[PDB]
Amino acid sequence: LHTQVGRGLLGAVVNPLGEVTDKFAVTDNSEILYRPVDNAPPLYSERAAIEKPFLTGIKVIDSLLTCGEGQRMGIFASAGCGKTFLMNMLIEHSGADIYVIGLIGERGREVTETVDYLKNSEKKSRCVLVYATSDYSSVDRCNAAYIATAIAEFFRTEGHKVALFIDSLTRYARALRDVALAASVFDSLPRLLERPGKLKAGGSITAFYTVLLEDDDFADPLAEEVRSILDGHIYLSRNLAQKGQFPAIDSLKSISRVFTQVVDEKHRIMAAAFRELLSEIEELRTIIDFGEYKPGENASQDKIYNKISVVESFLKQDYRLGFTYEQTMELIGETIR
Repeated sequence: LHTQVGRGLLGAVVNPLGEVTDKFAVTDNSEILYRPVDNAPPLYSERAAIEKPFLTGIKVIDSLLTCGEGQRMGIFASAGCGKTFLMNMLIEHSGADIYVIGLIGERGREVTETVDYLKNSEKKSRCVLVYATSDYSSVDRCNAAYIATAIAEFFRTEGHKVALFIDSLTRYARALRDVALAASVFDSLPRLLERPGKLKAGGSITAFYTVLLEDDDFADPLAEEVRSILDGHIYLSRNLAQKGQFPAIDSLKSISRVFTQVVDEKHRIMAAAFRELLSEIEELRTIIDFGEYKPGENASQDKIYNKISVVESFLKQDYRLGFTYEQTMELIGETIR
């Protein structure tokens, strides 16, 4: 019912029972307090409208899928699509005050991977990790997502800009199913997913939920439902990954529904002009695969063809590099000229 919260948890790895099991960092603060894990969602009059962008340092996100402070974003991907590396980039290149990571994973390796990453991360002293392996019960796996959320909710009350990561919603929903077997999956899923947001009287929780996909990016009832509740979704396509494009974000099938609210007019114009260029490039790729493209026949197709290298270089991003908003808008400008 209750877990420990506070700045004393910064740098600590917390198990599904609320105790500190490991540390990836030591902090100056020893503040430890207790709040209930089943907190009520914010009332509608207590939430602030999402108007400020949540900068991620990833070019394709910040330019075409701009997140907002208080937004809940879904990340849809199959295995081997760089989901974890995109998570690391969001932690490493964004500018949040505090990062709270909740692993509803399976094997102890996956937990140690993030612990080893955090131990060499620059955001080390601002991160809290909550984990739940496959060895833990279905109740403990569910409580992990709740403990991580309650920890994030305290830092928001203190006024901090918090970024919450739940990996994954799929395994949380599975554990939540077996919970009800003993007695939307109940639904108890929207309760967890409507707790983030920016509060008028405090800070914000910008939440990223991962949803696992099967095969050719197949969205089972799990993925379609979650897609409807959140304020947008980033989708990592398996085919962009095998082509060597990282991050494997298919921007044409991804969206941030608060995009028009968090960027100005000149940004919106550039983003629309670039998305049209992406649509033109995909229309040429299928013409090329059909053997119907020969240079010099269509001046419009030739102009689009010579833009592929410029567009591909903008989309790709080394996971160790982060870009400012101004750099992104400057790069997106040179691409559509």
